[PDB]
Amino acid sequence: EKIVVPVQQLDPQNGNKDVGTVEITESAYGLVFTPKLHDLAHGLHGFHIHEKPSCEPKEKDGKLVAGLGAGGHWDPKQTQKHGYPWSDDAHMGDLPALFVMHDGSATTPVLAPRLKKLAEVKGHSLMIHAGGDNHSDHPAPLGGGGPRMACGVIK
Amino acid sequence: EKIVVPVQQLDPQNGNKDVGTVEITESAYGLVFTPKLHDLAHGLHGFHIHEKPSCEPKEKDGKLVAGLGAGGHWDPKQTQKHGYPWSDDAHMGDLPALFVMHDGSATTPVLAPRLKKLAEVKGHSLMIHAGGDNHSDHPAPLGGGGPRMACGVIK
Ligand SMILES: [Cu+2]
Ligand SMILES: [Cu+2]
Ligand SMILES: [Zn+2]
Ligand SMILES: [Zn+2]
Repeated sequence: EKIVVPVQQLDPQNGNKDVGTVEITESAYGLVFTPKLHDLAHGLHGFHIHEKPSCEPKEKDGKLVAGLGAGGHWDPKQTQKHGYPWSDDAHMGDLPALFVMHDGSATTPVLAPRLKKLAEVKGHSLMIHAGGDNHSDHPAPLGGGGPRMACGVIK
Repeated sequence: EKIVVPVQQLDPQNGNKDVGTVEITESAYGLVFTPKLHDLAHGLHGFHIHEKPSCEPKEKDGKLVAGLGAGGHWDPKQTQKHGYPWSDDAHMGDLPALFVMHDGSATTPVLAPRLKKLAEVKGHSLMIHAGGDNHSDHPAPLGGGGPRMACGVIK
């Protein structure tokens, strides 16, 4: 079985747009995230589980900012460090980056070896960023994902 | 402790070009392959350990085939099935696909959770294909990777 996460491209002004789903399954080596997404910007994108079960915007420094309602990276073990999916020093929410092909589709599965059971990711959000992910806070915070492009709540 | 694998772009007629290295390290969750490659074709490429410690071409039907001296996918258990990096029913050498950015660089690390110690992969080859990898023999054999584009021997 699979958790089916509906994902939307975020637009706080005009309303989110559906871009498909990400399926989460259990493998013998951890949780697999299998995207079935469309109409996204081509490239490799930061892909993380964020703390709050929300994809809503929040105002910050006078701005209505996409996805801020999700809070920060999911970090139950309180490492306070963005890092690699296979590093025990990194946020539990840190997943391998997600590849979107030329035609805007994403169908390449990725493994989160530190996550072991479907139950454990529910009540959090799944975030796809505009930027990539160097799995460090240096030199850009949170791997340089930057803006929150697409998001779905894990239920 | 690491293995540094020198990688060459394969051209049996005009000569193989040095395109960098891939560093293999041990993580708490299996082997991590960290590429440091340049001047490769952009996109997502099939990435596997092949059986033989060779990147040499081999004649077939009167023509040299790039990388054919590497033999098939490394499959010590003789599953005879191309599959996911996280599936125990798949070739032991099946790694996550390798992403090359538009500038020709590959620097995105990937985890092979079924591989646990550096000793396991010594005496084999590391292959990068022209095509991608859907982690099945359906609809295309060996994930659709097709031609052998770059290769290094793991020592
Ligand atoms: Cu994020
Ligand atoms: Cu191969
Ligand atoms: Zn993080
Ligand atoms: Zn294979």
